[PDB]
Amino acid sequence: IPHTHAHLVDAFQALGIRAGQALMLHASVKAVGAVMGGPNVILQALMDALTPDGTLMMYAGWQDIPDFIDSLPDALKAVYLEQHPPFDPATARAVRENSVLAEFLRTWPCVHRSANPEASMVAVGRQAALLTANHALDYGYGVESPLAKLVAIEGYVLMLGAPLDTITLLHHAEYLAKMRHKNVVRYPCPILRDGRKVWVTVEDYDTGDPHDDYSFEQIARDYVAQGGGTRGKVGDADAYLFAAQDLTRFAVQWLESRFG
Amino acid sequence: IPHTHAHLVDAFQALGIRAGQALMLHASVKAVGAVMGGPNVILQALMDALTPDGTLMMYAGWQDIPDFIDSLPDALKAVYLEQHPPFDPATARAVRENSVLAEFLRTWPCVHRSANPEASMVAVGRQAALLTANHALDYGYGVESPLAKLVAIEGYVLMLGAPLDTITLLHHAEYLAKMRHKNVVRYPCPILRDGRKVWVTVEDYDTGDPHDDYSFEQIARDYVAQGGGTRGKVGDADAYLFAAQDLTRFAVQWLESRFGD
Amino acid sequence: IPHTHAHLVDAFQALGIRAGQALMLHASVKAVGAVMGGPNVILQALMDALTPDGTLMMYAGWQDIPDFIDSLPDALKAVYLEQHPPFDPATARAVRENSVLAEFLRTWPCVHRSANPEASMVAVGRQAALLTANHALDYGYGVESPLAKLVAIEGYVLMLGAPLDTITLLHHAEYLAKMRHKNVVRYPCPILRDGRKVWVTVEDYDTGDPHDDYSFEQIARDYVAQGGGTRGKVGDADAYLFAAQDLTRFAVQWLESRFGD
Amino acid sequence: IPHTHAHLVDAFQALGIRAGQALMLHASVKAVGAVMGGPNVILQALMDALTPDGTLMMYAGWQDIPDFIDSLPDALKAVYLEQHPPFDPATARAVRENSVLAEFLRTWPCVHRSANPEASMVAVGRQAALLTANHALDYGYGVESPLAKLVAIEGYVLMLGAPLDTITLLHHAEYLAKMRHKNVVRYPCPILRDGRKVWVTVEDYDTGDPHDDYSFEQIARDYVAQGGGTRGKVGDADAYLFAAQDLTRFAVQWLESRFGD
Ligand SMILES: CC(C)(COP(=O)(O)OP(=O)(O)OC[C@H]1O[C@@H](n2cnc3c(N)ncnc32)[C@H](O)[C@@H]1OP(=O)(O)O)[C@@H](O)C(=O)NCCC(=O)NCCS
Ligand SMILES: CC(C)(COP(=O)(O)OP(=O)(O)OC[C@H]1O[C@@H](n2cnc3c(N)ncnc32)[C@H](O)[C@@H]1OP(=O)(O)O)[C@@H](O)C(=O)NCCC(=O)NCCS
Ligand SMILES: CC(C)(COP(=O)(O)OP(=O)(O)OC[C@H]1O[C@@H](n2cnc3c(N)ncnc32)[C@H](O)[C@@H]1OP(=O)(O)O)[C@@H](O)C(=O)NCCC(=O)NCCS
Ligand SMILES: CC(C)(COP(=O)(O)OP(=O)(O)OC[C@H]1O[C@@H](n2cnc3c(N)ncnc32)[C@H](O)[C@@H]1OP(=O)(O)O)[C@@H](O)C(=O)NCCC(=O)NCCS
Ligand SMILES: CN[C@@H]1[C@@H](O)[C@@H](O[C@@H]2[C@@H](O)[C@H](O[C@H]3O[C@H]([C@@H](C)NC)CC[C@H]3N)[C@@H](N)C[C@H]2N)OC[C@]1(C)O
Ligand SMILES: CN[C@@H]1[C@@H](O)[C@@H](O[C@@H]2[C@@H](O)[C@H](O[C@H]3O[C@H]([C@@H](C)NC)CC[C@H]3N)[C@@H](N)C[C@H]2N)OC[C@]1(C)O
Ligand SMILES: CN[C@@H]1[C@@H](O)[C@@H](O[C@@H]2[C@@H](O)[C@H](O[C@H]3O[C@H]([C@@H](C)NC)CC[C@H]3N)[C@@H](N)C[C@H]2N)OC[C@]1(C)O
Ligand SMILES: CN[C@@H]1[C@@H](O)[C@@H](O[C@@H]2[C@@H](O)[C@H](O[C@H]3O[C@H]([C@@H](C)NC)CC[C@H]3N)[C@@H](N)C[C@H]2N)OC[C@]1(C)O
Repeated sequence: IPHTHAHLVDAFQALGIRAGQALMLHASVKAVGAVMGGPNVILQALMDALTPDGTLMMYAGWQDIPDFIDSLPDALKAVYLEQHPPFDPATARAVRENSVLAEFLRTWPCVHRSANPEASMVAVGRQAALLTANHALDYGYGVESPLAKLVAIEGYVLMLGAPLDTITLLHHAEYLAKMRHKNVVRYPCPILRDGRKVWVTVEDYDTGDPHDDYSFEQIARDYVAQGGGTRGKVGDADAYLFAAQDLTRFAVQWLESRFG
Repeated sequence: IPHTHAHLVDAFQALGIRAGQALMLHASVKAVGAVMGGPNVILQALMDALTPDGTLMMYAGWQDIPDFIDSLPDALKAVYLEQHPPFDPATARAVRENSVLAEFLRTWPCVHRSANPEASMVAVGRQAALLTANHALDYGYGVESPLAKLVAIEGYVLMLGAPLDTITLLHHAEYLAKMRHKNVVRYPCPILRDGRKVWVTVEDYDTGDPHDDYSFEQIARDYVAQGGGTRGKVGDADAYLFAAQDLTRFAVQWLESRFGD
Repeated sequence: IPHTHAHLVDAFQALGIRAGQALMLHASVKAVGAVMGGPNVILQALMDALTPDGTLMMYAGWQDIPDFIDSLPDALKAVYLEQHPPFDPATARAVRENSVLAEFLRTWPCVHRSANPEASMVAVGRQAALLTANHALDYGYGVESPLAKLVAIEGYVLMLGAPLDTITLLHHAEYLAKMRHKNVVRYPCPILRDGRKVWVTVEDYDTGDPHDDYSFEQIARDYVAQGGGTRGKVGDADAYLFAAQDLTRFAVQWLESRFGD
Repeated sequence: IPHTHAHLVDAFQALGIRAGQALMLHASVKAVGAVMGGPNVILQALMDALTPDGTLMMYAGWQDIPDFIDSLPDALKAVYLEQHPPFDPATARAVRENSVLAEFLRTWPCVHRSANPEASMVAVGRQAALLTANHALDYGYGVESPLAKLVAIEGYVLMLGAPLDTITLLHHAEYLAKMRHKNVVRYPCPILRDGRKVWVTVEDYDTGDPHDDYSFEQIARDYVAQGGGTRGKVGDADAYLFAAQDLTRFAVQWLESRFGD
């Protein structure tokens, strides 16, 4: 029997999902196993556990972001500058490796989407506009980000069969932590400004590689080992539920003690 | 018989105030009528309806801002440049005509205050720091303002016995609207920079008069007439509750249809 | 006896016109008096004094720009939107009040014309393409204007029997000057885009009236009184020759000292 | 015994330097040998050969540009962002490796300086304002640069005992050439905006290393070998005089023939 909407709602509640929470989801559809109605039901069951007074957010990004054009031959780069479409939040597809669930949520009714193309977040619920508002283009995991706001309202992160290395919130901890050196990247990106395409330069800390000798899975496993978070099964998937404030505090101290 | 805290909470909730909302208040204490405990209880009852997870914001400004000194004779202007105190957010009193409630909220525990002297906003609650942060000195009702942020996080405006022409949010609608004519002003203002008094020039759209043949009362009454917002009684006061996003959208379209491209 | 080409060249050189200069001209044909060969000879004599390594520029504008249509009733405005021709730089006639000499220069061999319809400049000579390039539609007397470039390359302004209140360069001084009050306008204009007529909205500082209590004649006469420029006769005309950089610097200071920060 | 002004003027003239030319100089003071009056006389002799109708330009840059701060520990970078002064064209010292002569010319009477900090050019003479005007911050050796204008006005480049690898004009040829790949750099820089320090991001082609398997000395040697330019002695220094137009054309074709796509 495929997992039902009711059984998923109940499993989310048993894990500790409560009405009114703000929750960021990382997921693997395959890890959950067959669901009666497909991945829509995962999202709807989670929303139902949160109720309309809660909020569900996912990292969408932009699957087709042309941030690599400086590596191309000059003639090809010029074609990209002329012909590549800009980031349009109405149509820009979510990064496939962020789970199809992120693309499902991006196209959900009443969804709100943040403006930073590379770091774009999507959310549905009471605080969806708040979480996604005024997402700065530079340092998209920093102070002016949905991650900062998730911490401020004491939200949560749910890992639903997703590897612990994929906790996007830890990029916000990297931003906050006083470390000896962080790598800064500057890359071009087309956006919409006054309804017209404009290429801008985006500045950020490197999010493709760590700034020192560490991994996100290492931080998260250390957090779990010292009693952090709650663990349970949802469908066939191993699930972890973390408080964003405590995990961020732990991760900053973890990074500063080792690399500060 | 003075209105009680409990009855004000009930009246706010009946109007549509809910836990977690971000709310900008315009008020008249006299319109509410006698409250048991005074105007403090109006603020506390509203904060209780919003809960600590909600936010209450008011326009404080600066009662003593010397933005008029260019109109004075040179000798008097010289004294102002030498002797007028700078905007200190810890002490700068709220504009009296913004209601004594704005000054009451400005001095409330855990308050946050925005840095733009003329346009300074004060807020208490979960999003108080967010709303008041990085308030640019130029164009204080524009893109880098608490009003823009209130719209972005889909907050609300509550008129508590206040006239409809006192909706400060409509100055943000003026900023957004593409209009045939706008007045731009530059005026001096003393501020604190690294703990020292410095005189800077602030540039803004004129907020002392409309940019064309309209009034804020016209826009607000037209909004209400077409079903915008909710109306109800709080104490003795007529109250209006507006969604900031919907009101701003309406006002921008209202201005652009009459004076736009 | 009409003034000859040779005598006009000599008069221009005596005034201080030199080979290689970039020169913006304001003129009255009547003030110069009868010229042997007509106004063509005024332009050719000036170009000869400048040599091909110099540049001559005039403000052409567009005599038929329909920037007033927002004031019309909707039915009449609709006809203008459908039927009024767009700004075509090949055919758009210069503003008649800018002197027929501006229209003469607009249709001169090897002329370059800037793209801003209301503020369009025409130029012939070594720096004609440079001066007229990339003239932005918004703020046509501002940073992206031929007037800004004339200042930047330290060109000159020649008043050839033209009243001192017609110095278009002073609109660039207004743009630069930090003043207590500025009027910003938006107006419609049809242009060519990919060979098709398109209506756009242009934003600019108001150039129909000053932004404060001053006149262009007032500024220029003050400049002359303190030793600015050189004066002389060209034909029958009173002539003034100003350095664009020094006049702009003076005018910005003049405006800011009276209406500035 | 030390070289005199009169002999240096003649030596420059013998090379082909003529009245009215626009000339960019690269130099080694040591290569010229002892001059009666010091390096000032090198500059003055060159200006005299060019006459006041000519123009002399050098690449000054900024000796203290902090374009390296991303390589520093984060705590040190924060100090630079707070404490490092901005590029002030009045005081920013020329890059020492650009010759002390560039710093001498930067502080010469009637000098003009372009606004791009890393690529800043200084010039004295009739077209000094033109050459240094509107120098874009991004792609400072490209279309909106003093090198583009030097080509447009048919200027010249003089190597005065300077290595052929130091021909800055060839960075403009790199910009123009359709090459298979060019390296783009983006770096921070403090500048002045409204009299205040502001950190901006500057984008440019890498000028610290070639974009492919070539050197500027290689290009220049090939140019000389096929008859380009003139060569002679000025003091003790080997000198080369190149036409900017022809050298740029040659260098673009050279780069596209070997490294184009
Ligand atoms: C990479 C990762 C997503 C892969 O997990 P996955 O379960 O294999 O992939 P998804 O979650 O996208 O689900 C894919 C399945 O959805 C199924 N599915 C059901 N209905 C579908 C529909 N209408 N359309 C598309 N797919 C559908 C498909 O069967 C698909 O499997 P298939 O394409 O192999 O046939 C996962 O390991 C992971 O890392 N998740 C966390 C990702 C994250 O949050 N990253 C943040 C940035 S580090
Ligand atoms: C102008 C306006 C404030 C006048 O309304 P009001 O009720 O008369 O004035 P206030 O709201 O400031 O309340 C004043 C009353 O508070 C009472 N009060 C109670 N406790 C008080 C205390 N400790 N200290 C001072 N006053 C106190 C006083 O009785 C005072 O009345 P009084 O001074 O005449 O004796 C109102 O009409 C209005 O426009 N409100 C909206 C204002 C706004 O938000 N403007 C935004 C910019 S357009
Ligand atoms: C308004 C102003 C141009 C009037 O001066 P003016 O000498 O009477 O007018 P013009 O310079 O255009 O010369 C007109 C004369 O050129 C003569 N002319 C000679 N050949 C001509 C020809 N082929 N075609 C048309 N006119 C010719 C005509 O006699 C004509 O006079 P007329 O039409 O009355 O018969 C002058 O006072 C002025 O202000 N000049 C500065 C304008 C300016 O630069 N403004 C900038 C924007 S503020
Ligand atoms: C690097 C290079 C400048 C070195 O040449 P150089 O002759 O040794 O150095 P300079 O031209 O700066 O002249 C320095 C000499 O000026 C002399 N001098 C005379 N008066 C002087 C004065 N008031 N102040 C300072 N130096 C003075 C000094 O003797 C000094 O030598 P010293 O400091 O060792 O005692 C030269 O090889 C070169 O490359 N020139 C071209 C540079 C260029 O244009 N680069 C463009 C960017 S690639
Ligand atoms: C497409 N351009 C990407 C850019 O978007 C950027 O995306 C990173 C993205 O690469 C990064 O994912 C990394 O982390 C994932 C997880 C296993 N942590 C190691 C797997 C993919 C791996 N690249 C995300 N955690 C954060 C996201 N901002 O990374 C650098 C880049 C290659 O230029
Ligand atoms: C007593 N008659 C009042 C009338 O004065 C009226 O005055 C205030 C009026 O005083 C107030 O104006 C102030 O605000 C203007 C602007 C500069 N605020 C930033 C400039 C004038 C300044 N006095 C308006 N913003 C709001 C308006 N309601 O209020 C209602 C009323 C009952 O009609
Ligand atoms: C008021 N005195 C008149 C006047 O018409 C005057 O004409 C023009 C005057 O007409 C002209 O203004 C016209 O042009 C303005 C607009 C077309 N751009 C500036 C709007 C007002 C309009 N009258 C001014 N820019 C310059 C002025 N010299 O000439 C002197 C005179 C004939 O005595
Ligand atoms: C201070 N930052 C510099 C930057 O300004 C920039 O400097 C280059 C500079 O590196 C380059 O000069 C190099 O080539 C010359 C070499 C061939 N000597 C004969 C002079 C010394 C050497 N620095 C100049 N031709 C152009 C100049 N823009 O690039 C390198 C850099 C390290 O990022």
